[PDB]
Amino acid sequence: QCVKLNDGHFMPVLGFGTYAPPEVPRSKALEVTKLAIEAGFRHIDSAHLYNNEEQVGLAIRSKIADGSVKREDIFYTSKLWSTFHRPELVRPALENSLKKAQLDYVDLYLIHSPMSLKPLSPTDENGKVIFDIVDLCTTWEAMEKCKDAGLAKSIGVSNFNRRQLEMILNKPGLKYKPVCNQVECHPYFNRSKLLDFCKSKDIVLVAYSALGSQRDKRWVDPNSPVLLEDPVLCALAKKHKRTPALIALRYQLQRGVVVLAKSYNEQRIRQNVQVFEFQLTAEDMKAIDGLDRNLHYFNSDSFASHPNYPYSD
Ligand SMILES: NC(=O)c1ccc[n+]([C@@H]2O[C@H](COP(=O)([O-])OP(=O)(O)OC[C@H]3O[C@@H](n4cnc5c(N)ncnc54)[C@H](OP(=O)(O)O)[C@@H]3O)[C@@H](O)[C@H]2O)c1
Ligand SMILES: O=C(O)c1cccc(Oc2ccccc2)c1
Repeated sequence: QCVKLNDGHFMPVLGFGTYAPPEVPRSKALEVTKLAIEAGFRHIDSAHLYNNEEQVGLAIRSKIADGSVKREDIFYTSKLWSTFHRPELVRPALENSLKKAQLDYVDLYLIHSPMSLKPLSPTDENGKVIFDIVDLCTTWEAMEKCKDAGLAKSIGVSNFNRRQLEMILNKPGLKYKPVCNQVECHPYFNRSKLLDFCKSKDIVLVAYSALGSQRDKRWVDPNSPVLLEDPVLCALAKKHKRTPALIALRYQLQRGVVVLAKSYNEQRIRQNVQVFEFQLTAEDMKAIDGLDRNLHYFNSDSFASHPNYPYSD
């Protein structure tokens, strides 16, 4: 249930998404991350942005303390937020994440986004987001030093487009390739071409919003189609006697995509590990590939006007 990364470490192919909006109490992240670990998740996805690293790290330490897992059985990810791109800010941000979780290292540290912000959402007096210009090759060199230090076992990026990934791959004296690019990916935005490019470079694509996103009104149009109501996914859930969420997760695994799944619901957290219990046929995969429609749920002025907006290409 693992994939081997390009630096030789292993990443579990199903991960637990931990983000929940500020209206959910912080204590819920502790409880649901324990439940996820109990259910069998071994890859846990967090970030500075999520304001939950203390609770998530406590859930992991608690499951280590009670004998359920060892540290080495857990793959924990955190992410550099975009106000900390300046290379001198990278290691201190990572050390702050580690102190919050009370862990000695993360399994994976990512650049959360290429869209640099003034050193969470800095805004000018009108309401406009304040951007920054940073050479992300320098950010990347700071990430590589964090791996050399043992602060992160592996390092990768998120929300990069092909051009952005090439800039890092082509960097003079690159030491470590990104292990992964974590991006929005689901059957209405399946990233087929980006996935090919990643496979060609032995980089793993990690899908977020694989179940169609939380549809948070801050970034998602509530008029957008609801992925888990899709009629093809419904028809395939009835064929397999599973659920449309499980169809959408299994689709990713069969394409060689590592897939995240957030749920703060006890039943759905346990449901999602059923993804390993069945498989889809080629005609089933073809039907899901046919749903692709260039639909990114995160679709906001706060991204689309950024000079480094990943969806410009
Ligand atoms: N790198 C980035 O910029 C980025 C961006 C977005 C997401 N992420 C990561 O990816 C994680 C997952 O993405 P996401 O937060 O967009 O959510 P998601 O995984 O697409 O889930 C969307 C909704 O699906 C529901 N759900 C889960 N299992 C289900 C099931 N079996 N049946 C029916 N509904 C189900 C959940 O509601 P309930 O909680 O009510 O079950 C969740 O709110 C995030 O938590 C975060 O870790 C990263
Ligand atoms: O990481 C998340 O779960 C997450 C949750 C809320 C907002 C968000 O913002 C960005 C989304 C896409 C690109 C850059 C930033 C990310």
